[PDB]
Amino acid sequence: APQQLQQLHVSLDGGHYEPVTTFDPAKATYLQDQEALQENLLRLCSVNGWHKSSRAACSPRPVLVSSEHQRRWRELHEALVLAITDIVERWLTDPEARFPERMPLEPEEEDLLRWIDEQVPHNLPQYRDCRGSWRPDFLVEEENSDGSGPVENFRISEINARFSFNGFMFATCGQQAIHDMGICDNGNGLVGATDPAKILKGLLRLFQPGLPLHLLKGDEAGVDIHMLVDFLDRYLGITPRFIMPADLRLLHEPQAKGGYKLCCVVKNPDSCDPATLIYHDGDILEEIHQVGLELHQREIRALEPEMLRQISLRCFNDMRTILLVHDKRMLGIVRQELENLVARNVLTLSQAKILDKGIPETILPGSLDLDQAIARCKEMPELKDEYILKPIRGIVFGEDLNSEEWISRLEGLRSAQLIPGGGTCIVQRKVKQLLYDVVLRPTGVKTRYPLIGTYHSINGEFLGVGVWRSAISHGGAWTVSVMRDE
Ligand SMILES: Nc1ncnc2c1ncn2[C@@H]1O[C@H](CO)[C@@H](O)[C@H]1O
Repeated sequence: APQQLQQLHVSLDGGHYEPVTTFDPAKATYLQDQEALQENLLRLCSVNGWHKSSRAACSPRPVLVSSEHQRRWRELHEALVLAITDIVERWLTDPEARFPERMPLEPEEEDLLRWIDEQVPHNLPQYRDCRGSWRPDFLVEEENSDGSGPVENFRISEINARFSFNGFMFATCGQQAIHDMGICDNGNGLVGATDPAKILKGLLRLFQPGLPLHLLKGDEAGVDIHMLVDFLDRYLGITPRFIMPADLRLLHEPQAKGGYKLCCVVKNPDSCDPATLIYHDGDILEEIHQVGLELHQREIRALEPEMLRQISLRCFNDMRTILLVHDKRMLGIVRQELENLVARNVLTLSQAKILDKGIPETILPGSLDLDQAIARCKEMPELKDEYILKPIRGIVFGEDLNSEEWISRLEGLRSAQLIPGGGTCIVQRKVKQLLYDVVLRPTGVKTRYPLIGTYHSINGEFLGVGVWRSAISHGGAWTVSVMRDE
């Protein structure tokens, strides 16, 4: 039988580890374990950059992952990158595929994508070269393997790709802490399942640290972004400038990228090189060479169209990542494309089967799938319990609704268009998650919860499994990963 995911207790004075299912806690020291952990989490990120909430929700009891789990995650990722990259590069250039009619975006967004296609490859790369930061989330279900036993299966529920940093600094800080504490890598039979240097170095590849960095953020409060800015300040002497949409300016310029100078207002002008400043129309400006985006889709839509094109030439993530890869419907498009992706030699046959096992069944609005769904549920009302309704741009379970209201919702999804200024739903099969023995808080309360996983990609490269959750922002306990030393 394959080694399962499990949470370990690890003695901080000697390193002896034991599964939580089995550990007799009669003489545990959870409170002092918690304080040691929280001190250590201040190493890469000061109290300035942390939310005290999030630093306190961390658990010194890591999740044990196996080398099979790692091979599984890396393989799913390789197939995912290949499929989604091919789809994105084909979005408007393979018209017979009808992608914008199968997954409609807002019209000013589809205008933006079409402008971007006109810039490739001389002003913007082909998409394979600028995929940026993606962070998929996965759930864990059971599957009858051949192996004649139960094996853990990972289903990607969503790809987080409009922001570039969320999750990255938590994994970096947490893996570095349990290492500094000796939980792993210190001779007790455990090693860290993710290298924090690998993760952080991926982030550093999103931008050139030689040039000044701007971070454009509006209504979003931010979490990992402030931990990165803390680490850059204290360890590298890099100080990115946060700017808001209203701070942006354009100046006419022949000899410049896209015939304009993208600028922003400067709030702290005394601390700047006076030779970097422009006094224009009552504004004190500095120029923007590279900008990281932490904006909502509506905020992006609210930019003046020329302002929006000038951001696209200078921004990470690329607008194709933010608008296409982040959208939950793209998981539906990948499933539609599997047979076509093997016909084009984009996926091997087994890679298509890996993807089909790694993405839950997803029905898109305006699809024939959604039509046969409505028919199948009219002939089998018990079916609605097996599915859910996730929003794109608040999940809704079919077992929590009457059959009359369920066919109603589905009947309203027969067009693929988006509600003006809003979105739509996808219909996804409910994943039956495994339950795990866990001790998440220093209270010592053993419970039996599911595990929510995530992993980190930069420019298509798998960087490591991310933190385990059982959202950290809404209070959730979290931890990181170890492997047997064998
Ligand atoms: N396909 C799915 N089946 C069941 N729950 C889901 C699914 N997609 C998202 N979720 C919910 O969203 C959370 C993670 O986004 C899960 O823990 C679960 O509550």
